[PDB]
Amino acid sequence: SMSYTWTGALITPCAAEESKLPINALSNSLLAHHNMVYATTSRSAGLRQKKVTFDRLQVLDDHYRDVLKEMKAKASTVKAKLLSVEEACKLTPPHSAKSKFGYGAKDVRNLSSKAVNHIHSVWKDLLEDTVTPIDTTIMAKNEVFCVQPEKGGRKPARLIVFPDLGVRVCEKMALYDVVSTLPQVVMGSSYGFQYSPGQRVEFLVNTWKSKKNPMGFSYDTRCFDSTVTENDIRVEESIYQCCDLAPEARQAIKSLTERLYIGGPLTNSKGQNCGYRRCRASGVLTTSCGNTLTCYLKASAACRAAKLQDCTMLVNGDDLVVICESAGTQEDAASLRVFTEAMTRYSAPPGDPPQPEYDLELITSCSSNVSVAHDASGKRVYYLTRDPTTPLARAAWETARHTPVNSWLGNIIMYAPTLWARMILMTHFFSILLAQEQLEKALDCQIYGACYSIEPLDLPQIIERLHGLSAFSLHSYSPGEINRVASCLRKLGVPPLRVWRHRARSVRAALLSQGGRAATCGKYLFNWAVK
Amino acid sequence: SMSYTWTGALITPCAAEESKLPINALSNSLLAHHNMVYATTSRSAGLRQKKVTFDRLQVLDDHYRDVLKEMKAKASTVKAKLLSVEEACKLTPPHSAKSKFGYGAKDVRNLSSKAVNHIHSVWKDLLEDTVTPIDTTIMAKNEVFCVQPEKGGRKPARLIVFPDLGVRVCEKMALYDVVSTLPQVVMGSSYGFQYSPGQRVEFLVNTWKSKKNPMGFSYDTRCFDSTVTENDIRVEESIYQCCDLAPEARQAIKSLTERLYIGGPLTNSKGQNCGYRRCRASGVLTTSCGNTLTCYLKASAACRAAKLQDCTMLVNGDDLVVICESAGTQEDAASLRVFTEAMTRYSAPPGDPPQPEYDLELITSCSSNVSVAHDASGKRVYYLTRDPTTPLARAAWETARHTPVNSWLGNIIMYAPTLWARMILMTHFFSILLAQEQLEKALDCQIYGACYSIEPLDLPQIIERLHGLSAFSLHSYSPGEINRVASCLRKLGVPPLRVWRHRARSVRAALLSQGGRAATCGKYLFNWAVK
Repeated sequence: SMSYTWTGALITPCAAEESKLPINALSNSLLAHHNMVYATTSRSAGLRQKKVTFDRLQVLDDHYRDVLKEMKAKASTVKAKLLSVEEACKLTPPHSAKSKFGYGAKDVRNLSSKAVNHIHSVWKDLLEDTVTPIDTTIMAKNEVFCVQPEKGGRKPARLIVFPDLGVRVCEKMALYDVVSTLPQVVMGSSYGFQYSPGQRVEFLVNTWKSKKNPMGFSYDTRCFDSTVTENDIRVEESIYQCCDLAPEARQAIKSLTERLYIGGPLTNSKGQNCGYRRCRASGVLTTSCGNTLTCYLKASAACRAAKLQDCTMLVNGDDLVVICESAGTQEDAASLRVFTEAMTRYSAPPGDPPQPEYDLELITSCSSNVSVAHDASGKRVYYLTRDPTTPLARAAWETARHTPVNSWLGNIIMYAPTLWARMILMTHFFSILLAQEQLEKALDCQIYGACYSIEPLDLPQIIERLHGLSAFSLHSYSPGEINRVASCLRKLGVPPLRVWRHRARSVRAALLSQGGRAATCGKYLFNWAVK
Repeated sequence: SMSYTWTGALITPCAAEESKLPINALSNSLLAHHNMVYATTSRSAGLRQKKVTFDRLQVLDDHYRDVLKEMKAKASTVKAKLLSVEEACKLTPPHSAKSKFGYGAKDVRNLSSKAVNHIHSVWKDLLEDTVTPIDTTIMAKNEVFCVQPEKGGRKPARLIVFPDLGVRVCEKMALYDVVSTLPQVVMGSSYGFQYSPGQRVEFLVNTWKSKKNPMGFSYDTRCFDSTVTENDIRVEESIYQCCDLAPEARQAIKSLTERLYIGGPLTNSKGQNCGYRRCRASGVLTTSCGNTLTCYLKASAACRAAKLQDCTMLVNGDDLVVICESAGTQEDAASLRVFTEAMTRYSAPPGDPPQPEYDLELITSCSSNVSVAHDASGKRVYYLTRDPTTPLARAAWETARHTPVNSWLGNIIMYAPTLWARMILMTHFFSILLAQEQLEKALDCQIYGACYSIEPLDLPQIIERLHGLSAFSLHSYSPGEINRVASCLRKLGVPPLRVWRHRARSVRAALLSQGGRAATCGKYLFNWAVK
């Protein structure tokens, strides 16, 4: 079946779509090559549509079936409860899309009459009608990136398909408790979302050291969401069904998969029919869970097909990393291909061919990799890093706009231990916060799903609880890490690491002298700044 | 063991405390005998303290033990998950008490740095330290009532003991999922909170008709909270422990019961040691669950001790109603006494001696009773009512005050089918809403725990969903109900039912003419007003 079937209708935007990075004298202070940072818009839609639209031919085998039966077996040990309309409401995110029926997120979070009522009926309908395809709207996501000449350079806006607040809350009622527990029960340590940056590192590093001759590789599937077959979606349902669920939950889950998950009609921000979807929707409660489950199912069977030894997989979304015992370089190269052969057979073709890695640091999963540094006492400390291009590009942008989302603050927290987050992000922004008076002003920062209200003067406490303290005194970064960062900076036209060391020196001072709490930041976040 | 040991420290207030009822053109228009409506204050504290302070001598027997083992057996079929700090935060009520550590409810609901951090440590402490008695503050609740020389008029302010935001959220993390599921699994249909007003009526009426010669009685325990023994609290814990829980959950539950539930130090709003508690705290997540469980345990064993036939119990808090087969009037009178004899033996002495009832309407549980009326087609319709004194008194007060909760709106919704809620509350307030312009202005109304933001123009939809429609066309109220209401009004000095019929007539008109939505109210809420 075709992943999508479109219809002349254009995927229209809903507000002003920014294209170029705004020219700020302060942003220039961090990014001079602004003509390399761009945001995606509806205009790319067409390009995107051609990338995600194709026929899927899936063929399963015993490897697949055995893994699936094994999974169901474990799913059958799970018990999940229905959430009440109210609970499901208190769990809906603060800035979700308003509903086409007169109410928004605030309204939901407040248990307003309008919302609560609508939900209830939307719920009564799921239960009573289990066939009418549910409506979803398709949009072109606006995300900031940096040009990459080595290839197409500019990437076409991502496409997001979502069902509508009312329904979206009903999903929670029916699957919130499942989407949670179930993934981790089925794949144990393989379920990536259970780990924090450091626990991820700890799990990867321990697994790596557990092989006599470790070989690892990340596998990237081409437009994973579009590779998901109705078969896949139904298989997910069967697994969810193996759980001990309330009768009403079963009805909704079945109904939701037939009326939404399996696929459905796509419609404009203008209201016109845009086409039909026959693959995964990106905007449903079930997306991450289903993708993890499916990616894991396929990958497991593919591993068995390639006869990989001591496989250990880490799966997040469509994101997948495998680590095993090397059978020899030539032997691994063949394995990989058989792996990817079976993988595409399962309808999960690769984007760029997987390459075997023998150097843990060179393995990138979830856009990140493991690296080494040393702590004060001088011991080895493994932390998680990533190329800083995107975090920087976005840092820039969010410096030249109010942008209600502080991705920068997110990276400062998630990558606190890293060389770049410490010397640049922290410096650069604690700079602006000192300049202005907004040092006590909380900021909305999104991370691990949730949206937090973070007070800058709390970073020390957060970072400590997240990474340990080592994070305030790490040094001697791997030559490769240091090299990549420095490189990245030239490309983006940002001040060199030595300049930041300076800007930090003052920051540490202006802060240390400005009080106690702020001093505490100066002491910890910038302890490295001076000796 | 003494329920409390005080220490000459006064239970101090926290703000201003209104005692007398405020008047105005509007309030007198609904209540003329204002000198009968009063609010409780810290001043009654002393009286209250003497009422709740006494020694408890509990003695158990096989009846108790058999029911307890039966309960555990069912509890052992329950699986409960830990909530994450974030989830527990999104579940904390909007206007809870601020924390003595720099953050409030809004802060918690927003996942602010300050709160999230504190919680985490509060949680790490519960796990690590399982003995230090946790601190709780004691207050004097301010509630509105109507005088009644029926007994020693004027009731002393209720006392509330609570642990503090941080801890309070940790309770949710550990027991939210338990406190939910567990109660209903153990006592099936006996668990009262599972029923809506109508389902309660349906459950009572069905049970009543199921006996050849029904006999029913509500049992009121004297200051139930103070009758709970450490034994009782530990027994609760053992039951919670029978569940399939995460290791961390067990640690916290055990810790919380030893450091909080079991008992602890009480302290002023000023900060001074007020005394020590050795019984149930009124302000913990565990109160309602524990009370239901314990009340049910004792009651069941007491029922067996009294050899009651076909017992069926409905338990809410400390609230208890039993319905059984009558063994004869004289035979039942004896049974009751043996029941209450065994009940006090279990440390649950009666306030006012229980009296056997043979007329379902005369049985009041949860401050309510079942009553009959007829719908449009003329069929019999059973609904739930209660004496309107308190709802009226409070309706008055809240008319001459802003008040964060529209108790009145709560009663209008919970008792929509009742004669009084319909002819007075609805009329009186839709009146004020028409007078002023606040007809579309949502209002904060508390019900079934939650705090909703209700838009007045939505009552029809809510009432319908809650009661059925019959609620808009019921008539021919039992003579006793009509009698009680009318009586109640004279006492409170409120306009007679005929006057309200008039005030309603206009309201129905002013509304019907003012549009569509508002018209819809006029059509439904006031359809009775004119023929």
